[PDB]
Amino acid sequence: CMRVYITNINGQSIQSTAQLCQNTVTDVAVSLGYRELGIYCYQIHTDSESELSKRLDGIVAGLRHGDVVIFQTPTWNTTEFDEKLMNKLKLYDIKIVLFIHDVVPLMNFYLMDRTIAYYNKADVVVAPSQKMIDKLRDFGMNVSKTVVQGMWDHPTQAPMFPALKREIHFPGNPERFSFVKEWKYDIPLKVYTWQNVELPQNVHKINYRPDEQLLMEMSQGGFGLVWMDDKDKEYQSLYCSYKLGSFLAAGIPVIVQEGIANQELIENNGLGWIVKDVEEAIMKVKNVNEDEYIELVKNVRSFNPILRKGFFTRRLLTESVFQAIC
Amino acid sequence: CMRVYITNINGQSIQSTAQLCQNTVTDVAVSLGYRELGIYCYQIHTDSESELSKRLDGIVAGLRHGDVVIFQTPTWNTTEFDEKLMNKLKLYDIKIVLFIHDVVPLMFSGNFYLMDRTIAYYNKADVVVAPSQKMIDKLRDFGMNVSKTVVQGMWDHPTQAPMFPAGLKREIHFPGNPERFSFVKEWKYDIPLKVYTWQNVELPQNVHKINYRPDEQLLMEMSQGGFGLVWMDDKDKEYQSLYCSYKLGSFLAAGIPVIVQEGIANQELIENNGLGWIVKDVEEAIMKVKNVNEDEYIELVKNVRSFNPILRKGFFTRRLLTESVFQAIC
Amino acid sequence: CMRVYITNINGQSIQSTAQLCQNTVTDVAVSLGYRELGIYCYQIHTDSESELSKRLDGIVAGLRHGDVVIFQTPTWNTTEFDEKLMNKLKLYDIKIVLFIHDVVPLMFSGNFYLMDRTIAYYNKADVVVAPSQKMIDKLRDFGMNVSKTVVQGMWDHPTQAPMFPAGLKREIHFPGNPERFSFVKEWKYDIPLKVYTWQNVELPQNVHKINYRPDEQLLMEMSQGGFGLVWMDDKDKEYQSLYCSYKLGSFLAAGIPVIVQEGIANQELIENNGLGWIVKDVEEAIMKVKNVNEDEYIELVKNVRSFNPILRKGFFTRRLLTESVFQAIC
Amino acid sequence: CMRVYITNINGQSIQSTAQLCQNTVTDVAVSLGYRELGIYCYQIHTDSESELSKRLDGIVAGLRHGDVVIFQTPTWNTTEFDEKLMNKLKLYDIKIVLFIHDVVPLMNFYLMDRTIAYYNKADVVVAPSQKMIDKLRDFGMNVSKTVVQGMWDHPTQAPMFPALKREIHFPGNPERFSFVKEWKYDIPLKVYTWQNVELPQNVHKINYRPDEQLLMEMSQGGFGLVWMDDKDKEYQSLYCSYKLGSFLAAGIPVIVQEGIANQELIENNGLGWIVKDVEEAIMKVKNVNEDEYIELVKNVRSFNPILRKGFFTRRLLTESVFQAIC
Ligand SMILES: O=c1ccn([C@@H]2O[C@H](COP(=O)(O)OP(=O)(O)O)[C@@H](O)[C@H]2O)c(=O)[nH]1
Ligand SMILES: O=c1ccn([C@@H]2O[C@H](COP(=O)(O)OP(=O)(O)O)[C@@H](O)[C@H]2O)c(=O)[nH]1
Ligand SMILES: O=c1ccn([C@@H]2O[C@H](COP(=O)(O)OP(=O)(O)O)[C@@H](O)[C@H]2O)c(=O)[nH]1
Ligand SMILES: O=c1ccn([C@@H]2O[C@H](COP(=O)(O)OP(=O)(O)O)[C@@H](O)[C@H]2O)c(=O)[nH]1
Ligand SMILES: [Cl-]
Ligand SMILES: [Cl-]
Repeated sequence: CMRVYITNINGQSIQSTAQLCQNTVTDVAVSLGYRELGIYCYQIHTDSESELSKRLDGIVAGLRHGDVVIFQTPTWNTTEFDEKLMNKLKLYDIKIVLFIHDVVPLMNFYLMDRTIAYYNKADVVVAPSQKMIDKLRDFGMNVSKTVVQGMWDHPTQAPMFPALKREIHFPGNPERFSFVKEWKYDIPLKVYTWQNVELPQNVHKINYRPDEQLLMEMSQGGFGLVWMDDKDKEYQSLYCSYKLGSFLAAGIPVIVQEGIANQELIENNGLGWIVKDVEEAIMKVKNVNEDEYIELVKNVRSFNPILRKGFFTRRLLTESVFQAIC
Repeated sequence: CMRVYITNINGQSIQSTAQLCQNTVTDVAVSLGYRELGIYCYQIHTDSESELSKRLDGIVAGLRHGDVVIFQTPTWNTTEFDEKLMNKLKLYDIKIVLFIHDVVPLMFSGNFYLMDRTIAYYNKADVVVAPSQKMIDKLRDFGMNVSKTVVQGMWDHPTQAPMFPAGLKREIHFPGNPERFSFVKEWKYDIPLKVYTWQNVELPQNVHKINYRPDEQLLMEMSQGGFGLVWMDDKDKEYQSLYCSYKLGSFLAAGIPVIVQEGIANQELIENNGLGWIVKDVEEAIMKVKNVNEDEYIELVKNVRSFNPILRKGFFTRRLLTESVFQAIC
Repeated sequence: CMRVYITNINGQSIQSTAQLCQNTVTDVAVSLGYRELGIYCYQIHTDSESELSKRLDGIVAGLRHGDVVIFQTPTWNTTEFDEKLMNKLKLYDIKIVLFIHDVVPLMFSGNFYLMDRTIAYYNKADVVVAPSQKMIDKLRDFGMNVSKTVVQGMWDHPTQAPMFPAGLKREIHFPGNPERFSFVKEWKYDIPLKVYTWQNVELPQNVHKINYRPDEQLLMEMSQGGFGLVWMDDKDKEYQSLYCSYKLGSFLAAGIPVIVQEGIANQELIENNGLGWIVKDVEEAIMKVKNVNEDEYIELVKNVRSFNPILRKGFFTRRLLTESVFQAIC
Repeated sequence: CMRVYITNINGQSIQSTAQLCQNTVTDVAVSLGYRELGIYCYQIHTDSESELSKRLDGIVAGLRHGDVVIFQTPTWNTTEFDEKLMNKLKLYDIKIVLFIHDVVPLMNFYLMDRTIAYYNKADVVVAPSQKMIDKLRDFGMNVSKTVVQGMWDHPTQAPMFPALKREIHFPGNPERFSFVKEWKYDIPLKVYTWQNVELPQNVHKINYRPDEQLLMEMSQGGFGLVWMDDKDKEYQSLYCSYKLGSFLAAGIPVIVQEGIANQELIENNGLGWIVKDVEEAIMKVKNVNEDEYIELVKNVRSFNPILRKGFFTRRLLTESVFQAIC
């Protein structure tokens, strides 16, 4: 009697997006009848080899031959923890779905070989984009069955207010996104962060809050910006942005940089604009009229029940398990 | 706040496979949080037009703009009912998934005149789930223009029925009705054919007529060994290359290998998963059953029971129910 | 193979609390694997008798002997509709749970003549879920003879709305309609009353009229502090000792303490869980709000937010939906 | 955001009824959206104190303050494991429901004090019967909120055949039930066991099989016997018999010894007979006519959807969590 299990981290800061994504996916999994394998984030060097082995035995205690396990990677307990977890799993007669949230060596490059080595033990890989799959294959990943995630969902019941404020929201940490501290354009940029830092003139810093609260606020109008530093441009063209799903779930259109992964989703669903640089974005906002905006808003709100009800996640969770067996 | 609803027939004989299929899908759908729109099977001519309209209003009472509806077709209340239900649904600001269980104009040649009306209501859907890519291509030839399609691939068979060890019994199981499958009435081979049917008729010498039994009992009995035969009459060969067989799923869920004819829709599922034999004709199937050895049979059985959790947990159905709704929203 | 179904109204104004309640229960029921029987709110006089009969046939199309049905009453299609629905259900070999949301003959004195007809259809159920033990005792006085009863106790309020820190604001929240709650139009106290209503009317000097907002927004706003008032007009004092207040659940789910009148049904829930104050009259409530200190308020808020996961996860409802079905089967 | 967790053992023999009951309860819990804390049955003496501590940390890794945990006891890892698990749980700001499957010291009496000590750390206790609650209170249990289980469910889709064979079924191990090896009555007793033992004349031993298979067989008619040895009579008047639920789920009436816990369920629902001794039972079967049997069968099949759909378990799982908070 096959039971599907999914790993899920615990113990990170409430402000950790990594943990938010894993927990949200697990909430959806549980609603599909899948079972959680909880993982606490701690300092692995404090375990002896036998203590770590038995801690892992505690985590996997409920597993049986014939099950399927979805490994949400990474655990953020370091590569050693991820390798040793995958080793335990491979002791069972089960199929393993590797669900990639991040590829840390592409964000520590030297750890790529060890990472690829444990990736290859999986039966199916779910990756953010076809470009990321292709990239991993160039580094030796040879898992034959793959599934593309496409987009993060954003389950929520936040009310959507009627939507054209010529301003831009950016719910991201300025320490990770340096372009923030360099903002110089006259259109307002609202930075939602827990960071105790002062920023440029037209940047209006706002304190970190509940997601639900953010979404109501944003649904009133304007534009959502998805953007990365020059340092991270290579990774941005591979990953799925969590803030993208958040803008769309709020019910407003987005502005994303050309090259961002899965851009055809934005294009084919008319969810906003794909632009070359911030200058072109600032232009689009200053220049867009009301009827154009109304059109974009309608597209976004026609599309976003997928995000708000968790369907990107339901489909990858179902298709990956299916592929693992068939 | 989107809800997903799915239509589901009721009121047919217990032995009706059409209803078994819809009900099984609906049970899976409900486990996914989808809601049932129950439809009773009755004689539509007994309603005045306003009575039919208000009966349908009763069926769709819980629907709201912004929902998604999965219409399992046909309802078996006749094409007229199917058309009128789709009309009622299209009055709502919803997306519609058309889940094809059968296509009436293709099942029988004399009913081909219904094709235009069928295509016309089909074309009102946003997504079409069809048994096979070939069925999709054939429907497009007759004018279906729905841009989003999903291939079902195989019927599931959700169950927890125990599987007994499968012995190599040189016998063939066929839980189908002899009135629909004329080849059973002509069986002339020296391999026993076990026919499970409610039909009160005597059958050829080498056919063992077994009385209709509940699906769970059938599964348990079949799991004990032998082979499952999926086969159609000469009149039905075209549909065979198009449809998904329900008994195919049943054999596999029971844990025994199957025998099917070359050209059957979705045959690569059988090949790629090592689930049985694809044969040219009945004569070839008889030769394989007579000539298979114990090791080869153990292997087939291993492949089937390695594969069948997908069926017993309803994953062909979970994946189509999830993907079609996704595609419907875009 | 038993399925459990539950009726659920549709078609009322978004601001209709009756529909909010039924829908909220149904969402919980669906999470438990129960199936919806949708009912649309309409003008019953527009159906001929055969049309109404067949509309109902549409609503119950999916039902089978051996199911259990939970009838949330009233449908608000009038007593006549409620009686006819119960008649249709009693044609099936099923068990029926009657889930009382309101009792029309008790809400208004002039409608007391409806009591006999109401009791007569109530008596067709196998189990009755009622807001309070007092309501059960009162109904038995008017002839209800159903042997199995379940006490609801409190409305849940399933939600994930964020709770802001609750500041001690010396202000009282009342998300109710001034047309139904005349006391709001007479407010003369120096503590501000925040009234959330779609009603286009000006209100007394110390009443802050706030426009109707979606429940999630209301919850978030109320969580910021103050007190929630549950109160009825003099004409409604008898019903108060009988019913469950929906806004009571809303205040608690928002994470603020409440103020209620002595004698309100199920008042021990408030007392035993330290959720607010039970007062003699409005004057006493004003005195408490003026005189409460920060520490005492922090304590109340701690008690409320310790208790409210039961509400936000819908456990009063899960327990009545589970226990009533159990009792129905015996 | 409160999440309900439930413990569940793994690693016992497929023939272990203890594990069957825990797994069945957990399957129902999962359908209610509760989450499993898997526990593997192993030899505790092989762990050092720190290894056991971290194994337990692995088991409870997903827990958070504000959750509710249902502890199905015992784990069968020995009392030390149960005590130390309860200790871990008490480090969290959670409510604990203790769901008693067995009380091992009443089945090792000397371990009662330690057992009662860890029981008392729970917020709510679910016990098989009010008599068991009263008994535990006489040994010092002072948990204020209690819930009575009443009966084991028996979720199943086994077909029920039409039901009057004057024979008696007993799906129980003769090593535990010695009265089996002493059977001497002329009415057939069918013993379903994996035990490789030969038995008296009118005892027809049958090999252990899938439950689903057993139930179809039994639904054809006759009577189900629930009975205990003289050694176990005191415990029988406290516990919930699993085989009782099995007979009823099959769709035939039962014969139980006077004094068995929760006997009013049998009486009030007309599910069979409560008798003084085997002699009276043998009499009832020999003497019952068809119309009486038809009546009993109808009662049983009117009642058994509760068992077959898991409602005794759904109600205790829901009511205990409710009581834990209110
Ligand atoms: O005040 C805030 C600001 C941020 N966020 C959440 O944090 C996310 C952004 O985190 P991150 O930058 O790490 O996501 P990324 O787009 O890089 O994947 C947003 O989508 C929000 O959902 C929030 O809940 N409250
Ligand atoms: O004794 C029986 C015989 C048949 N069936 C059911 O009927 C199905 C076959 O029906 P049908 O021939 O109409 O299906 P098809 O394979 O043609 O799609 C089997 O798989 C069983 O599920 C059954 O339950 N009991
Ligand atoms: O702006 C508003 C005002 C009211 N309500 C809802 O209406 C309920 C109160 O309705 P009613 O007075 O009819 O309920 P009662 O307490 O009398 O049962 C509140 O709890 C809210 O759920 C709302 O959603 N938004
Ligand atoms: O061949 C068999 C015999 C036993 N059982 C199961 O084992 C249970 C009896 O186990 P046990 O005696 O330990 O239960 P108890 O009544 O003592 O609680 C029965 O109810 C059956 O469900 C089974 O599945 N197959
Ligand atoms: Cl992190
Ligand atoms: Cl044991």
